[PDB]
Amino acid sequence: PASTYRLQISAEFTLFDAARIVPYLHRLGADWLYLSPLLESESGSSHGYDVVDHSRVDAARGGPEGLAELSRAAHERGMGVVVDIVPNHVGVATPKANRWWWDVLARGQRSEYADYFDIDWEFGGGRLRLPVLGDGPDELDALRVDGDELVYYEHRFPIAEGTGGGTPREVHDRQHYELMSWRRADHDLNYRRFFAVNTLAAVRVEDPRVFDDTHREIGRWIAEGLVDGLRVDHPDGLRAPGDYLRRLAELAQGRPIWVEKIIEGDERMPPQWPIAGTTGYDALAGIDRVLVDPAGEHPLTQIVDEAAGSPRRWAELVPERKRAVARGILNSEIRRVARELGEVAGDVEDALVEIAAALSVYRSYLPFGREHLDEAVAAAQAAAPQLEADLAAVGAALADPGNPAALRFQQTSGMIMAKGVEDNAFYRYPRLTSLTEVGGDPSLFAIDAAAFHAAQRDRAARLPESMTTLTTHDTKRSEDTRARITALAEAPERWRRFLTEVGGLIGTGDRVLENLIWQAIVGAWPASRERLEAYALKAAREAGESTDWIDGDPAFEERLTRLVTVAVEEPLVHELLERLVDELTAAGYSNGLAAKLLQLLAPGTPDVYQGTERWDRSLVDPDNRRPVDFAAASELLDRLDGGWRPPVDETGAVKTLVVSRALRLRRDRPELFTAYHPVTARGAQAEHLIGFDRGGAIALATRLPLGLAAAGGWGDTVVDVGERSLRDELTGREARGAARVAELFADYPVALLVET
Repeated sequence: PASTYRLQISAEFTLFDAARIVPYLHRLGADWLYLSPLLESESGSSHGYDVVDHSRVDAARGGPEGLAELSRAAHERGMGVVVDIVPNHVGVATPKANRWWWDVLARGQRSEYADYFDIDWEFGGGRLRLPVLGDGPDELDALRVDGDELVYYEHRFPIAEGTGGGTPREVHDRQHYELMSWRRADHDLNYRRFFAVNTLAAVRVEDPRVFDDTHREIGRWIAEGLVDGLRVDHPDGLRAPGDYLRRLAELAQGRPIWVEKIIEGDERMPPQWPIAGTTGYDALAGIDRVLVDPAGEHPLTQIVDEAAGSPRRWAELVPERKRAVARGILNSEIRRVARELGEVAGDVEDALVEIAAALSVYRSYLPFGREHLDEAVAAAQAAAPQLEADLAAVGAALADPGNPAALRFQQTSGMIMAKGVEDNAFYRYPRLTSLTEVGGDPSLFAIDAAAFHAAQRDRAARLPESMTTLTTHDTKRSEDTRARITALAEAPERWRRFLTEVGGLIGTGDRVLENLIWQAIVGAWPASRERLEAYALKAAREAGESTDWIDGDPAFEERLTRLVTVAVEEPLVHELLERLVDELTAAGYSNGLAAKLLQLLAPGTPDVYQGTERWDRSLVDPDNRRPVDFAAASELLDRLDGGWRPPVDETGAVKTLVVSRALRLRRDRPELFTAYHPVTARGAQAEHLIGFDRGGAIALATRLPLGLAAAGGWGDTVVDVGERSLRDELTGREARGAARVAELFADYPVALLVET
């Protein structure tokens, strides 16, 4: 595909609703639709990752008739369809809705589905532990019997055959499941789950029986020509992702497969994987970092370190926070690997925690990635010399793929990375929160144009079909929120002054968190009090420093809610905020356009999240899944195609112009995309030009717009565009040879030159 356009399908936006906006998406220039998970999922699921019935398309989403209509609308226009599929786990929030899980609760190990799940029956004393009770004492007094079902408030469970008797507690003691406090999931869970979400139970898709049953309807989509590609959710939780992908590629009949897989730095995936590439976070990281002014690193870091009283060091934060999740909410997983190892040493658990903390990647794929494991063991031995011998012993066992503990550990270290780093350490390291993003290393503050270009060349050389992305349903902050936040690296003294002035009026007791919160408010502005308050509570709990998800601090949380209320409604704070936003608005627009144009023309397959053809100033899930006004966007595009040339403003029309012209170009004139050459400027402001030539199309953008403005604009600066005449797709303006950047960017901070 020339591009993909991601749609959140749900009961609020069904496959039939999607089919009705297919014409608009074709008009916009989208090539393939990228659909969220479609198999039958938990009633009311807005996301579809909690599958309950693999046999059919989810009825709330339109069912098989909806998929047939959507696929027909797209294919009759020459468009394609790639579907998000979820192989690792199923939804068990409502046990009755999941007939496989219900059967295991009713029959235990005699169930035909018992080995569809990953259950440590022996650790459970022969019972499957369900962490659904409240933490209060005497909680099973609420347990009642109703027919052949045990009931705990709204939860219902099967009473095994012939186990009915007298007293709910008595009946409960003979079941193949054991209801227990939700708190016991940290250490006593005996089934594999997705991260620490107890209502998502893993399925052993490495078993061909289970692959067949969970993929039969997906396979019908391929076989009957309804879908043209697949996106694999969370392959790093699978026991054998290489074998999984090999089986899927045959099921997909050689159609493209992308994997949601987080890359650390210059890590490479196993080359044998029959995939088109990733969903694009590795691309996101390079695009954001070429727009960060590297001179901001030290000042923005000092703002955090002074607020915190001791330096926030990413080299300390990552191992510490990974250690903490491995000893806390993910300890059940750690203990299970240690049971599988046996007493290969004392302190097996402690060795595992140290090795996971030191691991530099999400996971190995042994024998691939063995070097990452060896480095982690050596690093752990340096960090915990008292454990040197145990780390040696445990590391040697973890290095053998014929060792089941080694494979379970590969299924665990990525959970520890995601929950320790992305969902915790990120929120403790806010010197520039646009860099704390899925797939990013926030200690890598900026990259220069040369490094940016090398990143693009690498993708062109090894992953030419891989996705690039700037916003997804899982990003911490959407692309235009980050675009404005990134402008803070050009004005660190102005940011320090803002925090000082606004901090003279309101505060929470956590000045480090307030820096993170104010960046989000400034980047999302304007945003409702309700959205900002919801964001602030979530970010504070992710950080876990002044409140958390388990035992929060309500007094602190109300200081946080009040800070948000004051930002929106108190005259002086509100004015200080609006003034700063005004100062940063042009720069944020410039950065947003630069990121969007560079991403859409870069090597790979650009993905476009729903609605991001206009400004998207969303925050974290669920704020980045608000409903999209396709009608408004269609009208904007209609005016652009009517010849209207917009100013750069809050309507986002200039962004719809950039997105539509770039998508259409990639889709309808693919002969213009044959190579990748950096385009560098000459003159006083040359460093502010970032651009490249794909063959017959040149992407040109601005970086560091506040510095450019302060310097007086472009001045004498020129780009040599070639001995060829080219025309700007966004303005009609022509350029040949040495073109003044002040003319190329006379209307927009961005230009799309097409050879003539």
